[PDB]
Amino acid sequence: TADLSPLLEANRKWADECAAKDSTYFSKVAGSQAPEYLYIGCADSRVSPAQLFNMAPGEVFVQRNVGNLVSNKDLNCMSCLEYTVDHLKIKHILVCGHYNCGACKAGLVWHPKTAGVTNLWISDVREVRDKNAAKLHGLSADDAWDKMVELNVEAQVFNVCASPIVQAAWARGQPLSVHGIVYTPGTGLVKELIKPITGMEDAGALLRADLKQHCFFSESLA
Amino acid sequence: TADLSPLLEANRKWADECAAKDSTYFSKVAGSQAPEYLYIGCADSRVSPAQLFNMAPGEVFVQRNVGNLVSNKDLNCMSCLEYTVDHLKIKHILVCGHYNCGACKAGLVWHPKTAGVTNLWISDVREVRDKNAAKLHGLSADDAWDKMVELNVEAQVFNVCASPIVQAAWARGQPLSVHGIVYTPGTGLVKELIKPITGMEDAGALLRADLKQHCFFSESLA
Amino acid sequence: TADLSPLLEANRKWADECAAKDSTYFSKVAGSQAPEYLYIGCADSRVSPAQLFNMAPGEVFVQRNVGNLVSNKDLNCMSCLEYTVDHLKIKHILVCGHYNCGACKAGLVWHPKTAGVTNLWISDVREVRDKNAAKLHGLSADDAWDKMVELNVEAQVFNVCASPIVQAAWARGQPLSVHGIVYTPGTGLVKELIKPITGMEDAGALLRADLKQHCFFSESLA
Amino acid sequence: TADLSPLLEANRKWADECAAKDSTYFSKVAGSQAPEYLYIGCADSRVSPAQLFNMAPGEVFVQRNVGNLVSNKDLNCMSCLEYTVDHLKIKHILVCGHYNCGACKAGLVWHPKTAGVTNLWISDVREVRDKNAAKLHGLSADDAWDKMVELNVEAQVFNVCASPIVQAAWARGQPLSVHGIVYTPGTGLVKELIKPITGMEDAGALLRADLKQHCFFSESLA
Ligand SMILES: [Zn+2]
Ligand SMILES: [Zn+2]
Ligand SMILES: [Zn+2]
Ligand SMILES: [Zn+2]
Repeated sequence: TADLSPLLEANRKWADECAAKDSTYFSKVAGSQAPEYLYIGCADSRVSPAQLFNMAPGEVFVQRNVGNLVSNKDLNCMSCLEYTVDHLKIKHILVCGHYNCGACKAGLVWHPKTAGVTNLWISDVREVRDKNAAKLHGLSADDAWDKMVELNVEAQVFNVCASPIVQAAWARGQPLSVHGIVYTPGTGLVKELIKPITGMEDAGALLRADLKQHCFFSESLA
Repeated sequence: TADLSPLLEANRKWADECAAKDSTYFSKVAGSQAPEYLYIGCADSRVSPAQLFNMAPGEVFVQRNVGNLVSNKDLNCMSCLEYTVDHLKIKHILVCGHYNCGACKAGLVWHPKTAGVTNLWISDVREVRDKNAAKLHGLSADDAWDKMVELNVEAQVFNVCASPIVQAAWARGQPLSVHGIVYTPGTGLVKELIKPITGMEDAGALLRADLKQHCFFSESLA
Repeated sequence: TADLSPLLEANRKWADECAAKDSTYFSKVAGSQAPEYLYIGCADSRVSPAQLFNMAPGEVFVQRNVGNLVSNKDLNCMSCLEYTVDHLKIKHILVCGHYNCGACKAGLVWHPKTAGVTNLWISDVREVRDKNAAKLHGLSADDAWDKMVELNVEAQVFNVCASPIVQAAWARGQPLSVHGIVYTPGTGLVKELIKPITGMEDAGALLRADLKQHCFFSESLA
Repeated sequence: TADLSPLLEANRKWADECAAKDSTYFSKVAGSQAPEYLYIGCADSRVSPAQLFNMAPGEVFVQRNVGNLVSNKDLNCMSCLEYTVDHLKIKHILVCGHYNCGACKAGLVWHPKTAGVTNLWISDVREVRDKNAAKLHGLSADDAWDKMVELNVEAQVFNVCASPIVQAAWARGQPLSVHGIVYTPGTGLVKELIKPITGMEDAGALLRADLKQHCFFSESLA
């Protein structure tokens, strides 16, 4: 019962359906790729980018990790961002959270003495949490969970915008836009939490934290 | 223009159908997930695992990084592995490489002096190449590329097998299998490179590196 | 010339003396170590902990990195912390910053777009600065630098306190203290910035961030 | 007894002795540093660089970690190397192992199912180990341990030489030399395992592995 035959038969059928309808569906992407989109999202099994957006092969380059986290000192995620931006010249970066996310739950409730690598990994969710005690405390377990997801989404858009890669791209006039969205596993629909950000002006109007003070910090000293 | 209306409209259209076909498609995965698979794959825009295996929401938990790499020392990949194995209790790990992989070509032709984070990330790929330098010795460019891909899939499978998370599940008598697969962007077809590995003895029959030696080295001293 | 003879000659001279003073200086630490201290400090060439505390061989176990930084997600620092606490059974952790620290100045004046790995590594330093933006607001260059150093020492001490290794030793009733110190390259003098922390209650009295909140957040939901 | 008074009194006395003998000992390094040496070595409490070499403040910038490891995807160690080479323009890099090293022991004998971050961290020692089964198997526990230390030293010189930083420096004609040495805790003496390496020619003559094939790999393809 460790056998893959059923699973290989599903893939075979799918590939045949696809090319029967469009002969160059796969052929036209045999030898290179040029997607317009990068998507950064959760490793959760209910949130499948290509299928929920209906995008075909060669349309969306994807990073996927527990909690949809972005950090300058994570060479895994930073690699997806640098390769898309600097070598494929993508136009749009999608940063996506989901309701009912258990990486955000563990962030609310786990004691940091918890054994294992997952507890190390979701340290980033604790940091967003600890900054928003005023939006979180004394809500129902349910209302706190949905609000944790939204805040993290906002946290990770800022991280993408404040990243060295995306900062160098905007400095050399490359058009690049960043987007904060959220998915509902219960209904399969996407909602837009934050409108499009295409540079320092949009960022300055749409994000809670101050990206400009972040980038130019000694223009606030003496 | 970075307008999202077109993408959202495609998600609308997508959700309505899936539901009209089947009323409970989404609502039954409202409040939890219990997938049976973990997929570790490449970040490239042509290899979409839920799409290419035709899997419904909540069927396959996903890690996706430049080059489908697995190291004990990468907390991003290691948490995907710990969460599925230890808490979700999955049964099958899919380790997937792909033909035409730009990460594997970078591993053959870049000089380690190249700037930027992607050059750091693919060091694992240079190490597989060096240990196997002789196998890649007189091949045409295309032939070294296809070989690199396949050698990388075998290594990554040994890495999952040798990981502390996995050695631990085996010693506890957890049922958990590991499978080396490859994908062709040009055809949409999955091929199987290494048959199922369900414990230490399959790993002895199937892998070219010695998993027993790695696990029990110190016994071969006096 | 890269000849090593001069350096080796200085080690010869050094060893002979220490031994002539005291026959068993070296031979008694031939086959094990049991130090009582762990030092986490900066990599800068002026801050040499065994020298500046005048400690003999086997007295102080050392971590040294650009900016004396501590994150749950850095396996280099975290193993120094786990090995001493869990296996060597140490009693005191020294977390040491220094005046004139180029890492702390880089954290104030670099634009996150700057190339190279040192710019990634010091993100922890930008985050301490941002949370405390107001305290650093109208200071002269020298004054913001000295403040940055001191704020960084407090943060890093909270990081060691909040780590899973340390929370775990405390819950097991292990005696283990944590101490925030600073060093002046110009004088050779150590000053003490935060008094000893020996458990949860000292941490409540001594740190400006709330360690209890961080550990038990989820209790303040309904 | 968690009290630091005795320890602060030792530092005070030391600093006074030093400046009594030489008035500018500390003063001349109050406002910057310019060391000639970087040292990369073990966090072991018996191996204290500044004291074993008799170097004063401002002479040796130091990285220290469990096992004296160097990896392109360790931002901690890679930071020490990039800062010294590119901003301070050091001339000499010292890579140092020690006999009786317990990071190298754990590498010989631990089962990789072992819980904790230290076991993740010393994965690099397993990789050097697995490549040298022919130098290691059927030696006494003691003889295998000393040989593990020597090999690792060689492993980590190669890693320094093959690093992006040191590769870019040599390409722009910066003089920089790499040195493989070993210390004996039992006798306090240093020994030279590998003679000085100042570029690709020296590396090519003195190192077991092929640095040239490593850097220029497609000049061995067709
Ligand atoms: Zn999630
Ligand atoms: Zn690929
Ligand atoms: Zn410093
Ligand atoms: Zn050691």
